[PDB]
Amino acid sequence: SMAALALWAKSGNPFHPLLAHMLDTAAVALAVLRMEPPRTRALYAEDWGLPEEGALAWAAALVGLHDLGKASPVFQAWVAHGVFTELFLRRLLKEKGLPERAANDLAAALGAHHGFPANAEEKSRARRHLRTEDPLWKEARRWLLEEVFRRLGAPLPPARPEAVLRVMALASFADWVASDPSLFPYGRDPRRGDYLKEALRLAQEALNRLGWPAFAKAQRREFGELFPYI
Repeated sequence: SMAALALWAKSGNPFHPLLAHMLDTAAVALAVLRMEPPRTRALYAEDWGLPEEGALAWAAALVGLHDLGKASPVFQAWVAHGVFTELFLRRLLKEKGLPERAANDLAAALGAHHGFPANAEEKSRARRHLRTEDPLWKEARRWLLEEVFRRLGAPLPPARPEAVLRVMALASFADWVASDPSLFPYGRDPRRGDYLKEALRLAQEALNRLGWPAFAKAQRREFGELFPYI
């Protein structure tokens, strides 16, 4: 069963499914895009040729896939998991209908080196692992991507470098926030219909806390969007 394999994959702790971490990451992305200035949100709408509401859902779902590279036996019970995320997304984003060049760039945006593509030696090592894994893993990773896109209600766009870099920086920040169990406690069940509403509430609380005077001390401006400088 590919669904069981997909749900069994863990992130960061045996009691925290990878899917829970991916949905938490998407929830932080969506919450912080809603708080960005109107100029920033209009940039996303223009980047992707979507009404603003669809553009933010698209971007949030993409960012949720940052740790999709963990959906491999290599990371469950050396090359960084982000190299796997990049290889998986090059294929998976094209199957969803994105044109080759946009898929390849977004795959690197969500990879191991903050938007710069994995090198030949990293990819050779990863592909060595991929050749000997159980084939069900390839199916499980497609299942996980479909679950996030479906949960977020993400539409496909009908990609300029700044658009890709905007997703890169957003994914770096959202994955960081969602990775802190003090903000996003382990043990929530992502099979539940109420999971995303609860993850959005936790995201709003976390963004509020990270902004408090003893944490945030200035702002980081990157590619026309803003984050707290911690």
